[PDB]
Amino acid sequence: PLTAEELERGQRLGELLRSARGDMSMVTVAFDAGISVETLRKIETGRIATPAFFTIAAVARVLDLSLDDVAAVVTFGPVS
Amino acid sequence: RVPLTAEELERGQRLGELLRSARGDMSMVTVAFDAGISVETLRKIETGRIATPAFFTIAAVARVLDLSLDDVAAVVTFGPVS
Repeated sequence: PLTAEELERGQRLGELLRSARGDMSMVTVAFDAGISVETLRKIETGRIATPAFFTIAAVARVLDLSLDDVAAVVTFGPVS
Repeated sequence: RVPLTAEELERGQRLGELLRSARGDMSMVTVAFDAGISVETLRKIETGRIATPAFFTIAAVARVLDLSLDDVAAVVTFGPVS
């Protein structure tokens, strides 16, 4: 089973990505990243137990986010 | 079975090669221990034998290796090719 601290990070991750998407459409982000809307939806909502590195890397690219920044706040929470 | 695409396998292999080069002379056991994974997992990652490497695993290994994930992600393409 996934750990408590693992499902927390999932939620943190999804919230960060959703925020970065802002008003951009889910369809356009998914197309530019090469993933499904379903996957993107699941990630944004924290429903994926272990998201794939290349999935997060692709979304981050499209959304102009640093992966190092992403990693830091999944594992530690956002500020403040 | 869902097969990988040529592009997926190749990205996995590039990622593995980059992590292996970053490890350099450092011990696989030490890397695996500090990242919180098995040597078997690190071996498979380094040699491109994991079908879908997990974000949190790659992040942990990169941190141990003082390697920036942005620098690593830079070697690949995502999306329309064009």
